[PDB]
Amino acid sequence: GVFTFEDEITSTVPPAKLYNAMKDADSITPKIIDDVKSVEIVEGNGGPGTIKKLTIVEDGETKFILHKVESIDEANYAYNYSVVGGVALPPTAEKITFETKLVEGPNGGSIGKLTLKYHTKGDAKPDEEELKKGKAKGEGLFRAIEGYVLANPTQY
Ligand SMILES: O=c1c(O)c(-c2ccc(O)c(O)c2)oc2cc(O)cc(O)c12
Repeated sequence: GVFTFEDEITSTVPPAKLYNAMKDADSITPKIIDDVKSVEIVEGNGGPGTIKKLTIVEDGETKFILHKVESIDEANYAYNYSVVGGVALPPTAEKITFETKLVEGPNGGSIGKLTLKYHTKGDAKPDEEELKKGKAKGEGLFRAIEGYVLANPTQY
């Protein structure tokens, strides 16, 4: 089955800058977020089909999160990717897709729009707990790229 969720988050940063900063996420994230040790490209060029391995330390234990880039649309500040393995993929989930768009806010900031597609194995249903966890970690990630841009004005 497929379960869909919609969320929005706001920022002071204009979408073009934020979107450029999001392209640099691989280097930004381990700097800002303590639990993130590294982001490695396993397969691909950054574009669609690229398979990334995130290395996380939680409760002193090293764990891996696997991301697959689904599509990119630079003109529309749009970026689609999937959790396709590791600790962030619950056992009854095939994959969890994050569809991302930034649009200009009122006041020349951004509104980041998220569409979340939770793909279950057959009859299975998504875990409320894991959703809470994914949503908190996702929002923090957005904040890490934002905090970064805000803290380094000249770079974007
Ligand atoms: O740091 C992170 C983290 O701990 C988890 C996570 C999620 C569900 C679990 O059940 C769990 O044990 C860990 O996901 C993440 C997902 C990201 O995209 C980025 C992160 O930095 C984390």
